[PDB]
Amino acid sequence: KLPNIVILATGGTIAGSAATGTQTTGYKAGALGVDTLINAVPEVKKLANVKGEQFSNMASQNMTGDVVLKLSQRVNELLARDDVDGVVITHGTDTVEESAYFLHLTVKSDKPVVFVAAMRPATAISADGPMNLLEAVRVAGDKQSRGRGVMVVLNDRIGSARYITKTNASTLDTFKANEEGYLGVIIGNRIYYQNRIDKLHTTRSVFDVRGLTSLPKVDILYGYQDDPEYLYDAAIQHGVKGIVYAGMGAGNVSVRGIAGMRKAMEKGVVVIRSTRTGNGIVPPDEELPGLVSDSLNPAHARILLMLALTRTSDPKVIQEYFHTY
Amino acid sequence: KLPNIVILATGGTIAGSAATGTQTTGYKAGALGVDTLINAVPEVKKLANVKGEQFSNMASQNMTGDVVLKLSQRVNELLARDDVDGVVITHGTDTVEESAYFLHLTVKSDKPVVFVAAMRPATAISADGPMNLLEAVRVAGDKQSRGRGVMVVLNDRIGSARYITKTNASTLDTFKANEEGYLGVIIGNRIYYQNRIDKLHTTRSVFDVRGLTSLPKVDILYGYQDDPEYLYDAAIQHGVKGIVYAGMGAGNVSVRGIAGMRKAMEKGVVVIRSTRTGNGIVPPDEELPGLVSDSLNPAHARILLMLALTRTSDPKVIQEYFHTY
Amino acid sequence: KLPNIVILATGGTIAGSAATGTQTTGYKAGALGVDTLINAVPEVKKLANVKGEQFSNMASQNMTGDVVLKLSQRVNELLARDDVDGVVITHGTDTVEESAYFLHLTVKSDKPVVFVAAMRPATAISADGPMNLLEAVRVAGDKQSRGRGVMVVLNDRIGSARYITKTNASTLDTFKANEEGYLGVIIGNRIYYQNRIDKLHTTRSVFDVRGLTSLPKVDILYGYQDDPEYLYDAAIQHGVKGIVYAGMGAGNVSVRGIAGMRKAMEKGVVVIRSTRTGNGIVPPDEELPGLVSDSLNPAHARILLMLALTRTSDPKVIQEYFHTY
Amino acid sequence: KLPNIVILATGGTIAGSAATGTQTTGYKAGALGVDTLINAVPEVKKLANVKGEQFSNMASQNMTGDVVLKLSQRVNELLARDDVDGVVITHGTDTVEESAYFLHLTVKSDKPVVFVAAMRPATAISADGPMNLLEAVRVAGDKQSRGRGVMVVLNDRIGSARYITKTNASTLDTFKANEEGYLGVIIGNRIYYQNRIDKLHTTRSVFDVRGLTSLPKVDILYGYQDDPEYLYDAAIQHGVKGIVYAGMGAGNVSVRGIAGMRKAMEKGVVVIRSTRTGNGIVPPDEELPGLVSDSLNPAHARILLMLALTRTSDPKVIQEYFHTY
Ligand SMILES: N[C@@H](CC(=O)O)C(=O)O
Ligand SMILES: N[C@@H](CC(=O)O)C(=O)O
Ligand SMILES: N[C@@H](CC(=O)O)C(=O)O
Ligand SMILES: N[C@@H](CC(=O)O)C(=O)O
Repeated sequence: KLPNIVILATGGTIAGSAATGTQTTGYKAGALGVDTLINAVPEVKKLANVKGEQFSNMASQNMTGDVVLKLSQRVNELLARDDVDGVVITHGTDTVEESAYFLHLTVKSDKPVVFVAAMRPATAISADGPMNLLEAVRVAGDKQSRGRGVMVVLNDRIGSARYITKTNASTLDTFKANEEGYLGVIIGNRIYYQNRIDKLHTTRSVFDVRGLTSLPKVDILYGYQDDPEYLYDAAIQHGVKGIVYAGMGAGNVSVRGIAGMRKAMEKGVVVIRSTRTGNGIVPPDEELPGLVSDSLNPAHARILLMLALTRTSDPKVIQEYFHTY
Repeated sequence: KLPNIVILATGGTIAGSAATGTQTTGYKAGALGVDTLINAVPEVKKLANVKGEQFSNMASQNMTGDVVLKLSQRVNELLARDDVDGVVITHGTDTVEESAYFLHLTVKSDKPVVFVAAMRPATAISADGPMNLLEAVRVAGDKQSRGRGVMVVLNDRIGSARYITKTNASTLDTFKANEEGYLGVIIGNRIYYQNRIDKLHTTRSVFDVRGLTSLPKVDILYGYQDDPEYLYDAAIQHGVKGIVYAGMGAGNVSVRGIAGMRKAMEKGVVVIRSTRTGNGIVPPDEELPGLVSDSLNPAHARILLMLALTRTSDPKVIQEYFHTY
Repeated sequence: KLPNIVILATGGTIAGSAATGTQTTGYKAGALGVDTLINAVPEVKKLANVKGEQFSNMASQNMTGDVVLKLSQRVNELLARDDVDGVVITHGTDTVEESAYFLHLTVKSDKPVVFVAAMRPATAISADGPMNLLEAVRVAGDKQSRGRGVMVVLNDRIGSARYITKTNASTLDTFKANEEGYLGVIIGNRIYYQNRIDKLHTTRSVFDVRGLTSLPKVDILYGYQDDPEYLYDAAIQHGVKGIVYAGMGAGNVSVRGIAGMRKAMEKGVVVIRSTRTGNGIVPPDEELPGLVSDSLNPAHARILLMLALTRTSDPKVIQEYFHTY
Repeated sequence: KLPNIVILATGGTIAGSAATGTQTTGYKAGALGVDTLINAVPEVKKLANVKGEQFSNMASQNMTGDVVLKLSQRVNELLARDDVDGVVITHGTDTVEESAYFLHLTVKSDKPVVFVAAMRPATAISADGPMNLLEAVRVAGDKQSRGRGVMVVLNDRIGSARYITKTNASTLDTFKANEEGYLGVIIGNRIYYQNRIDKLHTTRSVFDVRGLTSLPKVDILYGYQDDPEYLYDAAIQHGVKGIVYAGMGAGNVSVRGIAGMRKAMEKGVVVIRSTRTGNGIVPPDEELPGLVSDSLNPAHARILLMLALTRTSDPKVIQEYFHTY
């Protein structure tokens, strides 16, 4: 009768433990085990039959592509089992959007995959982790949650991995998608589903990574007044396969950036022009080098580019991925 | 009886001219002269006695610190004159926030300095430039506008240079300060002032650049999964005096970024940890390298750092600037 | 080869004509004919074969349910024709959300129905109507726009009738759905679809009004400190069939409001508890009188209640409508 | 050395106590005493010397003007004492904005007055009250907090009573001022002040209520399609002295509402046209009846109108209050 949910722990402030109730820096993110998290919210056991698995225990600023690859592989294994109805992944907030979007493109199942995180450590006064986890378990176990793509659940909100981003350095309500909104919200112990994303993901995605053991190198370069050509030269010299440009406005580029991007393209590096602004569409512009990010922000664009480079070097195909995923 | 306003033109989509009413890319930003702008909104002449001056005519993605320095010097000259009551600066949207914040720190006058820009070119259907300019002139000529710091006026809103940022690649309403709001709004031909910024600026600022002819080099490095050490090495090798880090979450840093920042500090480079998120406070953390950006986003933080480096290398002094400016 | 679009005009500031370019009040909304609108944006004729029809010419604050009923009936007639591919409805901004939501529930077609409006009159400097109309025609004629429910298009954004609301009295960017986002955006002459609404509408809706000639009376009462019982007594005395309560917080009710709501229910009036806050979920609460609005704001809740009352008085059925529509 | 702070308790979900950790409705708001609140966050005693006083213990939907009057009188008494450095007022979230704005206009002291509330009850998993109270005490005890007007503190944010409103029925981040932002934020145990409000308040306000024992009656009427004249007739018949109209768009009014407003003005009732939209400016319009609310939302506008009516019936004076307070 209860759903079977695996809580797969990777680390984060959600598993952080500090010396006092108001310590906000200098505590170890990813100190507490997945069973400690579970045991602090015994209410979870009335929503699902939960099993904890300790995948890693790191702060998400140290999450790396090779590890995210393994996480995606393990989640694909789990969801292929009949005794697993969904998976909740505990993660740090800083790079959750990157990890979640990676799994959104690579998990070949319609069963729910819900990332959860906490802006305050577990020891903190008014810690948000307990309720965030409870909400994430509720979402992962609900039959209505299937086929929605990978989700990110904090602060009563259910965000699509493709749209959601950490918008604020430090607040509980940081995760928002200003232009695209939330997939749903959790209020009064009930899920209210609002939207389905109109993009390819999960079971309809071409991005299979089950045979892979590493990913193509992609760096992100910022756009600003006086931005230097030499950062493009260094990226090329170090063997990047892609550069994502966090551009000025709508992916616009200085004379120096144009020179860098042209040098990159000459050396077989794919350039995606995204925006530093935080939101909105980078439109095509045939007068400029590179491809355009559609509404993907720089961190998301890097994840799609990395995966696109496992399949193709055809700029028409990559550009179409950015308009469809 | 009318205020005397100088319209000082630098370029931008506000002075853009395209082949049709819906062409959104591949037109020259900064094609039209300041007198063409003025002549399209003759209504401006009922609000002020206006004089146009063509300072530059470039797209703002190509605006550089050396030029912004000269702009600040020229605006300081103008505002010292009794026949100038305020100045409106037409600029591209992409880097307006950078130029405006520079002048906010360096213009030693309480007379209004209002940057204005347009998201659609002058030729576009429903072009926003005409009304934005009219509003900017109204603001610059109003006696109530004095002593407010440098302002950015688009879409009926008056933003402080210290808070306002381009939040969306492509929309008319892009300029917002999500946490700090607008200084005021212009509705029905009337200015409604809401807030005064609680920060140092203009006449209370230490940042004098009247004797300067160049600025210290500062680059911006992004924070993301797998971010590389080699970009810090390249920046150091190329003689940066500062690095602003657009960090993961609240200026958090990977093992690789920490190694880079430590190398930079060892070579006499000041590091400021800002955030890629778009909003909010990077708090102090003595366990991490560098100084923290307070609520300055990466583009603003670069401008303050550059100016701070003209005066000092004392990290206590620079850190205090970031909490006060 | 071009789509066939009917532009059905009802009035609004989009068809407003004032004496000068900055007159913001005291002009007649709905002065200009639909052919004048069309002739100001001849670009529309490259996107569709357009035909204008003058349905009404009023300011939307004077739009009434009886007229909205007829509008829905006429749109159902039009969309049943093979020579009509979609319909764009020009309307005032003040009550567009009400009219649009009514049609969202009652138009039995998957062909696009796009409401469009303008915050500045047609004569205004930087009038937004021309571009809003062009965007609305583009949306209505696109094959990808089918089956999305009724849409509201201003300022480069495509809002669902069920979520979108006028959030600001006076700004061009007023239409937003803070929690649910936009269905899509129009940038660079291209439509970017983001979301499909996860609610019943149009072809899946039970709300048929083709045989009807009037609608049940529903009033809206506000919630605030010292709110009076006597307004409930007056509404009952005047024969309301429903009351929507724009409640304090999450539909919460004073001792006086509870007395009023109980009196209403005793006299056969259905009460829906909504919120004055502007956003979010009113959860069920069996300790309080009436039904709950889910995330419907007061204006939308009134439209659903009115339609629900044409079909049923069963509070279980009405409550389920509020969770599904 | 520590500041002396009085915690003056009125009730609310902050003092709510439910049977389980996830019960969201049907619990008594204002069950717990002020000493229970204090004893749950002993950390408060390291920030201030605190004394609790139980002013009332009600749910804020039942807060009434007569009681808010007494609260303002008591806070004025407290702040006149040398042994009180500031006051924190615990209150329900639903009408906090009304009570806080009343005190903003009537407390004749520059010492901090900080309202605090909680969206989750004290018993709830991840209850927000403890941290909100700690933050409110920090704000009230800080010397930099003086002369800022009355503040509302939840979720790491410090809102001005004049701008802040509950924007969402049910979320922790509900309190926002979309156009005006926050006065400050509290992150990492530190206050970051961003703005000072550019409006009259507290020590510069004319609104003295120290001799008063009751307030003029003011009701709020909503604006919508088919809005009825009879609600104006009932309000007049019941002796209102003011009506605030939560208007369609920018305070716009139907033919029926105009008839009602004219009848009200004929009987000596002052009408203020506000907006139901949630934000922005209602501009003057001499073609319409009544005065305009500037950017005051309906709940705030009622509080100012009530106080304005204790002093004057001169519409020029009242209109100027709405532009200055
Ligand atoms: N640095 C932490 C921040 C958080 O979890 O809130 C992490 O991302 O692991
Ligand atoms: N690239 C243009 C964009 C704009 O002005 O909207 C500029 O910044 O010059
Ligand atoms: N009162 C006008 C406002 C607008 O269209 O902007 C209307 O709703 O008809
Ligand atoms: N109804 C409660 C809601 C809250 O405090 O959150 C109150 O306002 O008293």
